[PDB]
Amino acid sequence: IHWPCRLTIGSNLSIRIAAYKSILQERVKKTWTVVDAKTLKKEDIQKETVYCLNDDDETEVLKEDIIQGFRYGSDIVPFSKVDEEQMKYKSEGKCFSVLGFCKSSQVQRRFFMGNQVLKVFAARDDEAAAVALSSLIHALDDLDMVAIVRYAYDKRANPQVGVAFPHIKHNYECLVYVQLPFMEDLRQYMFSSLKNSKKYAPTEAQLNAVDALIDSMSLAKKDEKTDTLEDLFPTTKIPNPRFQ
DNA sequence: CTAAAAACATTCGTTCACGTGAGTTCCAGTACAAGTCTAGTC
Repeated sequence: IHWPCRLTIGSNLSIRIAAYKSILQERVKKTWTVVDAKTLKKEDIQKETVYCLNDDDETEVLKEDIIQGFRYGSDIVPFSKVDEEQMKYKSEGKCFSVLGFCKSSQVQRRFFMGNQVLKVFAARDDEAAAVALSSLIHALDDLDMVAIVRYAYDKRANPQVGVAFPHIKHNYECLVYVQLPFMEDLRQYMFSSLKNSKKYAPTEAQLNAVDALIDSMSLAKKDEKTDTLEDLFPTTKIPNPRFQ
């Protein structure tokens, strides 16, 4: 299916766009139902959840008598669902706005977040939006730039910051969007250097052996006088064995 | 006949509940060492 929205570069410029999920992990659509061993029916087994206090009597409390709460460092602060909904962050949903433009070298693949990749094309049938999107894509490609944008599926969806970069092919062109991390989503860890360690420094013979191993295990071959690498093990085209 | 208002069907995102493997650390449990064993006279 297509997700329609309006790419915004300012306050008076908007381009109708449609986004599809180019890449998304595929799961099993069918689940497993618990059934009784003696008789293979799910209606003979009932699953229920109960709530009890911290007393030896195991006093039972109804669901309606339960309040949501959060921990505040050894102190419990009650926070009802209605209060949270009233005070939760609110934003205008269904937005695709361009926060800015930055050099592609400033965005690194290792920082990509999320579990999906979006492909954004022009609207269904209109030459104006197609021309505008093509102009934007070509400008970004020529200038070596990407668009830092704000993405929100709808009102409920939590807004996110992502990077959209051009993707031009001989038959089609589009914008590839991938989510970007927040400041608190980054983990700052320290790792000991390996290039300046006198105990883990490999010798010349070891380096030669590793080079020979790498040469002998190349999954890409050079074609005959055409300068076009050929993949010998294209794992991207292999179906997931779990389904089979 | 006609369009439009209502109802119905689908996909997605978010939330929550449960189950489970892995890493860290805190503590109950165990083991072991050392002291005690009555008070007095002659």
